[PDB]
Amino acid sequence: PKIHYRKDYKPSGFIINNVTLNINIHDNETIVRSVLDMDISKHNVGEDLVFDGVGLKINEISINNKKLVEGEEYTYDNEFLTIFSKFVPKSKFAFSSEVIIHPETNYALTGLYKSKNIIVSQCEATGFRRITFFIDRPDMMAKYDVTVTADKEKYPVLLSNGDKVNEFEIPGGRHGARFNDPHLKPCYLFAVVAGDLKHLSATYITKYTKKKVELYVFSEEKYVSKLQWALECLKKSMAFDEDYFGLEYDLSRLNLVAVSDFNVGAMENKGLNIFNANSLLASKKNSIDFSYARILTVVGHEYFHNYTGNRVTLRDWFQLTLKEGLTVHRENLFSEEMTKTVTTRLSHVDLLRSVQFLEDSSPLSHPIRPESYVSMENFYTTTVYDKGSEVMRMYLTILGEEYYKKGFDIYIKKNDGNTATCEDFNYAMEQAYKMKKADNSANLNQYLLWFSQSGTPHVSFKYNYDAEKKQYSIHVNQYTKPDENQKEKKPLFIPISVGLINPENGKEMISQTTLELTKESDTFVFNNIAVKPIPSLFRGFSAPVYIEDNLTDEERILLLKYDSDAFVRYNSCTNIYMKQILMNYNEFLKAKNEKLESFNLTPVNAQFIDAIKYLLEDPHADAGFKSYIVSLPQDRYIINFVSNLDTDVLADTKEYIYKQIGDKLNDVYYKMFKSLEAKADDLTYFNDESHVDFDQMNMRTLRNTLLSLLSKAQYPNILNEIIEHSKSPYPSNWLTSLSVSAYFDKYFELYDKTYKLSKDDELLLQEWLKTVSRSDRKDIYEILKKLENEVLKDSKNPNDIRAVYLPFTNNLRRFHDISGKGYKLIAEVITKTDKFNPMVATQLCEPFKLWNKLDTKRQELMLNEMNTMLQEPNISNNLKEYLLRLTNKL
Ligand SMILES: Cc1ccccc1NC(=O)N[C@H](CC(C)C)C(=O)NO
Ligand SMILES: [Mg+2]
Ligand SMILES: [Mg+2]
Ligand SMILES: [Mg+2]
Ligand SMILES: [Zn+2]
Repeated sequence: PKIHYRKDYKPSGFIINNVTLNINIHDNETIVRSVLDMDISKHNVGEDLVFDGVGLKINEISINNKKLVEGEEYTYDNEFLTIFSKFVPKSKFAFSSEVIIHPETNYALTGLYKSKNIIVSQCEATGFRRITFFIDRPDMMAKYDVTVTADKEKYPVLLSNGDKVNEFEIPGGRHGARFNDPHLKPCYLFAVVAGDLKHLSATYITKYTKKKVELYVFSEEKYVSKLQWALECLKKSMAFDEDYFGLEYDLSRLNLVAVSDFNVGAMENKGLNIFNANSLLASKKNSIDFSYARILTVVGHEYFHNYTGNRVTLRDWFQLTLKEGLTVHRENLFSEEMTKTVTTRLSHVDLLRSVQFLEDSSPLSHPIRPESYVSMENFYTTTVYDKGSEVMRMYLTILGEEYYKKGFDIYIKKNDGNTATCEDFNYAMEQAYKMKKADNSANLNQYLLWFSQSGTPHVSFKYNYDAEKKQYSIHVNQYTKPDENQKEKKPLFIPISVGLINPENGKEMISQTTLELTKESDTFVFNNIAVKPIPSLFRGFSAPVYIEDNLTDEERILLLKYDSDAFVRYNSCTNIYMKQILMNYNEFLKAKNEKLESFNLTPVNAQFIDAIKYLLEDPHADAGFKSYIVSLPQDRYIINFVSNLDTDVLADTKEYIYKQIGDKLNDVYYKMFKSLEAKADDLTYFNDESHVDFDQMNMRTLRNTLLSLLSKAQYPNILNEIIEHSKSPYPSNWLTSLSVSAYFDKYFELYDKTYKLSKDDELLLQEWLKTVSRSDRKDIYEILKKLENEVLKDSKNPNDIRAVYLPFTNNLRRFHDISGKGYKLIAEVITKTDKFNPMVATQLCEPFKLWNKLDTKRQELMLNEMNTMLQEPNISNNLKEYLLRLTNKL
């Protein structure tokens, strides 16, 4: 396979200054005429001029109006257009091509494609080359003049990046519109849309310069009623970037557009952000609660890219984390501000420590700045995004807000209108660090190891208290396991936010402080510590690491009850659960492997259970927080701690723990489920798509979590509650009713009731699919076949395929059926999907990432299906690279 290496970056021998496009859409073809105003750079050595261009049908090629001919002046192999150097001019020249493409048959959803009745593009990362010829790499920055033409009745709204400078009629019922985007950009930010779209709009006035900006949000007509919250979220995002970062929008208009068929969440094309409809559209009668947070985060994310990605872009794709890590960090700061709920930060931590930690202990492990790739599209990973965001957040922790803002402004201004690298960011942050330390010899050179070193550090602690001296020490060690990327791992710069809690009264003993660990080990000593404390470590999850607190369960309970920091309280609970899970898992495993007739199980700590009850009964404690403490850690977190994991033993472990706790708490759970109803399900704001009460949402989450627990338990007469819950106006509630009814004979009645409620809204039907797929049913395989035959059928919509299959792959007992039948079903889907959408097929591989963590029979089953997939003729490069890497062949 063809391998790109970070070290081999070199600037191009060519420059593309202007791009003038005419995109003429017809029913059975799209013609793209393109003039590139080009020149030779200072790096040119008289090389052949080689353009990327994939799957293009050439009508004509010329340079300075001289037609070039195949075999004589150029070659084209359906991937690269090579213009022989004799025919490449030595100063400014005009390159002209006209090609034919077919959006109507583009089911890969990259390049120019049709999504229902909308024509849309997706160019990041390598899609622009499927539209026209280009030197398709992000350092080739140019200005764009785009004309779109189409049939007027079918495609009345025509959009491209930037200012609409003309609109015109064309004979034969056609029309055109011309766009000028004044801002230099890489081709990955080009976009066009053509459709019968409806809109909402508003005018936004910028905070500092008072620029009037016209904000438009677009969808198909059926769903125009679902646009308002996105528009509100865009206004919020703009105000946030003004308020925190001092950054104003830079065009007279910003359009956001929803499309039904989209490979991921959304895309930041300049002035023309394009979204999966599931990440832009909601209404309170037709969407679950989680849609609202999802739209907030995705609108925010694309908006924040306007500076971190667009106004400052990437030198090369190895720098991906510089825009994605940084933008996710911005998106998270925004989300935390807008929701004002502690569960927001906790959700980010949960995502990292489950999926990203698994990735980082897998054969796919990479640093946030990879050293090589075959398909760049396989490095849009939770590592690059979520670990990257934690790396970007650690700068804020280290510097504090004021000096963080100073550093960020150095970066964004210095590199405006240009490309940048991860080093440029580190350099800006290092200038701020020098200022903060008031020491021009302070440096962040060690910090760069967070970009280059793969794997998750493990940080462990030992404590000592000297009562006579009132002096406390925290001894800290860090270790990162060697891997395929580095045989020797170096210590990182790890910021450890800490507090100290007095166990006798629950109060804070020090001003919070941030320990700067830079060696493999260090001892931090505190004076004037009046009694032996319990330490509150890694507050806010201050570095992306495995934490070994070396606390007793009694100490963890005291932090859970009394500490101030939500992450520490949550992590203390997580740790109590993990100790229990690992102990019961080992008990069950030994019993199974030794074929014992009788054995013991370690009970769940009774004082921990008492602590859960105390928290749940505190009417002044946070409902979202409560929902985190009654839930065991996710399976993808637990697996990071077990080698040769037997999934059936784990399922039995989790069931035992849950049942131990419910046997004590179910009456508490029931009382709370009823008491919370009035506030949870109050209809304030039910008609207001500009305002969400995230606290009330967390109350519904808690009710729905409790209802699940009580349903699994078969708590007496709970079916009555489930049936009432199905009548609630909130989709979060009535879909919960279907999930929790899995444990009762009423499940198929609720399956039909909820289907009827869901079937007339595309996105609600997809949420219904997910609810069915995740249902804890012994007959889940027969239900999946029913979904395939009755609902999914031949759909090529990635949201339908993902909705049917992904939730089911998280069913620990059933997906990992020891027959292998789960692995086989998903591998058949992956292979089917790969023949038309390789990016989605690779997404569907997710469950296999943990293969080498399983017991050896399951490892063998998964490996056999991965190798079967690899044998498939015409396997995509995306899938083949992914699977070769995952199975330790690449
Ligand atoms: C792909 C992915 C990987 C990891 C985490 C989140 C995403 N989702 C996107 O929507 N990503 C888009 C990618 C774009 C190339 C379509 C993104 O970052 N939008 O700004
Ligand atoms: Mg083609
Ligand atoms: Mg996000
Ligand atoms: Mg559809
Ligand atoms: Zn992004």
